[PDB]
Amino acid sequence: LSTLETSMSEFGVIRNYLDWLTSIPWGKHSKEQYSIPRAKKILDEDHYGMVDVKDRILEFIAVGKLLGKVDGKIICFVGPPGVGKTSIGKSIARALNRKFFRFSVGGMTDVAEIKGHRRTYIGALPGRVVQALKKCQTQNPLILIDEIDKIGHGGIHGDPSAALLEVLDPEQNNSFLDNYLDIPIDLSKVLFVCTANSLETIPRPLLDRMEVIELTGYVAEDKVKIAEQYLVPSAKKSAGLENSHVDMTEDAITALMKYYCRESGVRNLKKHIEKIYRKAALQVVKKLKINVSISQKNLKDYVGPPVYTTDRLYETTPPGVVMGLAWTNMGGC
Amino acid sequence: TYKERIKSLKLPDSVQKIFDDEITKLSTLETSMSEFGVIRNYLDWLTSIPWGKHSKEQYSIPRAKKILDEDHYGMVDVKDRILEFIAVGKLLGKVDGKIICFVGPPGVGKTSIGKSIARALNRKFFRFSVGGMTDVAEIKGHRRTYIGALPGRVVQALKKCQTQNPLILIDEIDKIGHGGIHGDPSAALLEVLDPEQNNSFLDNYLDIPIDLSKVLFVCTANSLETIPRPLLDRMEVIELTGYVAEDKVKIAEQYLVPSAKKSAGLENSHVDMTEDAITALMKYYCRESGVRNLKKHIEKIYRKAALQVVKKLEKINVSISQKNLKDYVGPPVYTTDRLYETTPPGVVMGLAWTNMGGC
Ligand SMILES: Nc1ncnc2c1ncn2[C@@H]1O[C@H](COP(=O)(O)OP(=O)(O)OP(=O)(O)O)[C@@H](O)[C@H]1O
Ligand SMILES: Nc1ncnc2c1ncn2[C@@H]1O[C@H](COP(=O)(O)OP(=O)(O)OP(=O)(O)O)[C@@H](O)[C@H]1O
Ligand SMILES: [Mg+2]
Repeated sequence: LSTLETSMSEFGVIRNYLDWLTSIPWGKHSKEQYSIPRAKKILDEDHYGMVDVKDRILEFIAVGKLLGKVDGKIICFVGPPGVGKTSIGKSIARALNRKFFRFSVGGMTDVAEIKGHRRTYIGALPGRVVQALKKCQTQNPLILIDEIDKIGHGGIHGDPSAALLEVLDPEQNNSFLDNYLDIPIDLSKVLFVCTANSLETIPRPLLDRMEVIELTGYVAEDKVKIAEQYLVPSAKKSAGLENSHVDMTEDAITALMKYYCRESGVRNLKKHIEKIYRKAALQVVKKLKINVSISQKNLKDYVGPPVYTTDRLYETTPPGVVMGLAWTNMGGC
Repeated sequence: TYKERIKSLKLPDSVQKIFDDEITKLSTLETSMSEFGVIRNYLDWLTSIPWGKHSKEQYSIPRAKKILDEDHYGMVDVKDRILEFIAVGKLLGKVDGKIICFVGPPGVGKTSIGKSIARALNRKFFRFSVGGMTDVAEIKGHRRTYIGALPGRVVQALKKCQTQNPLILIDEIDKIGHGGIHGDPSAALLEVLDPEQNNSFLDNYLDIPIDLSKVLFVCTANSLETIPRPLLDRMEVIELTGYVAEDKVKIAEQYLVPSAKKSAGLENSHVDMTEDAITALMKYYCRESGVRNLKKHIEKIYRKAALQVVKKLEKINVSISQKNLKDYVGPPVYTTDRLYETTPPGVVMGLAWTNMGGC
């Protein structure tokens, strides 16, 4: 560049390359946390009972405390929808004192979004991993691959699944070898987190490189605990409704579990609580005492009189009938 | 050229730094090569987005209710939902973009209610019809390296509205082409329609993320068994039950007859249609749940009336009553005559449900 002029495009190519090289955090790392109780606390103030993930993070901190190298593994989360397999990422990064970056891979089907293009092209840019490293301005970040199952296994003009498998190599990760940044880059410190629903879609070579943690859904008791601890206060706050007035009783939440929400996630529960407090806010606006009571006896006025209870059940079994069990998405049957 | 907008839109900090770096790059660039052209296009796309301007949120319940009720009759659920949305927005001073889906038989009015909702909420309306996509390019866009690189239709919709917090009406969700390899727009919609990921849309053409947490996404589908469970989990579905015969008659007499008469050239001048004619047309011609074929029948009747008025050039007003209805809309086609006057042994009358309705 010292012998280049702005007249020809060589100067532009070289300055773009230099800017990309100097933007990448080549040597600076993040300050790892060494306080296990502090990390446990900061993990327990956002989610209720995801015991396996919290134990994994605590073990990560403990093993990092016994060395000076912060090794980044490939943790992978699989579970039913609405179990918080994506919302944890931010809290996990906060607990690990790392910078969080989310990388959605839902519709991406070209390797140019992973490896980029050569400098020969007019508008070539590096992949999203290098851009994530540039945005974080630090090594060992927390890159959350938001959709592993929904890639399509590649069609034509690119096979992104193979490129991602090249990125997520537990041993040969120190040389990513970006196509645009044409020299190897150390990805062995980055922490990679999945967000997946079905394990039968990921190819076996890619699945073999990832440590999978099964994120089982929530039981009805865990559902009411999650509601009363995080969802009811948040839904109440998201519509004003602050000063010592309308709230949902415990029997109302129990009836909501028993008759309206039998799934594994807590998203439909969020919808029901949001609609209850939305109707309460509408009533408050229309009426301009200020206390409104919501309980079991008046719950089928807010979430709708329709319910979800049949229980099937013969009062007394005649000879020939036998009651077995079956597994369904809506709890059991 | 680009300074006035970026001054007047109050863009976030990260995009401000990106824009500053971009103009620093352009200062050393010249028109001779295509680098200047692609940079200018990138800056034009970046400046087009209404980064920090919103609309005036609705604050009056009665006027919003009257705006809603002047174009549709029976959607009490949708009107109640909009009223609750306004009430919630009033108590906070801010607004949140909720995701809502409409499901029902064709003709109930899922697509038309979107414009009325947007007008009541004082939000600019954009309708995105996505029935025929096979690729994600229309949702996430293409990288600027490619010559045929255009942002996703969400970014283009935000530019067209020229104001954030719009109402984006997604016309079809059932017709979404799932296909296989070469693209899957369903997961792209999952990314777009995530209630907590709206802050990091991260379009391909614009590497900087954009905020979609204020957009009021309104979807529309006919069935619910085709949509993937992850997509359906993040959507709030409202069922639209088909109209009853009395409801259809009221909808006709209050909105369809005046509109068809106005658009047929006989507006409030000569021709009227009796209630008995409406009831007969409902019972013998239009037994469905929607009001599309009923509207077609009324428009045909009024077109024939206009032709008769023009050619003819008795009574002062022309009546289209039940007795002379068959000479305007043809013979009845849905007569019920397969019944039994006296049921013989072995025969039992049952009931059935179809898309048309009861049987
Ligand atoms: N165990 C939990 N404790 C507290 N909140 C939870 C828990 N699981 C989920 N939530 C809450 O439920 C909501 C939805 O969670 P989220 O968006 O992370 O779902 P998900 O499991 O990642 O979804 P999907 O599989 O569809 O991608 C969030 O508000 C999240 O905080
Ligand atoms: N309640 C109503 N009041 C007045 N007009 C109505 C009402 N419901 C439906 N219509 C009219 O009936 C027609 C239905 O068209 P519209 O596109 O709104 O239906 P849709 O159910 O959304 O259609 P599709 O499923 O084919 O997309 C329109 O002309 C609309 O104005
Ligand atoms: Mg009209």
